[PDB]
Amino acid sequence: GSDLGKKLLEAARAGQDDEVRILMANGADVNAEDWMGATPLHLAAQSGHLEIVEVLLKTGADVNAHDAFGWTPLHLAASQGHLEIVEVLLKAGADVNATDMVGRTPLHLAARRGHLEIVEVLLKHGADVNAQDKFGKTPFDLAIDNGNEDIAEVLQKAAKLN
Repeated sequence: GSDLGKKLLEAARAGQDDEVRILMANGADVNAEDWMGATPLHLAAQSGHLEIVEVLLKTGADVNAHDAFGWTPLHLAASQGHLEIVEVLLKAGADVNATDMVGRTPLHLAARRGHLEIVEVLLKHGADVNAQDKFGKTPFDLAIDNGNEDIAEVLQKAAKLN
């Protein structure tokens, strides 16, 4: 047939690591893209499938691929709260300050979604506390706007150390 990439995307999304292996062993492209521009690495990162993320990174997946929204796998993991995946992606060379279609970095998304440990990991890897999205908002602003007081404090303190 020829639905290899399509099936690999589905297997990565569903966390079916055995199917991921089978499809890759049969020639499926690890950098296949779905209708939204998401790759297997995007889909595994979104759904929290750590081990599939790790194996894709070992087998040629592009850590900095962006989808139609401008989201990278790191945006997705940071937004969804998958701390270990965030760490693995950063270790593999993910751009900590990549911006999506509205100018938001992974730190914006983690701050908005209230993921404190991810905020701290992103800061450790050089995330930009002063980054403004297309609406002029910093991650601190998005933390305030979403009632994430503890994250806002962490961000306000980090801005003093620049």
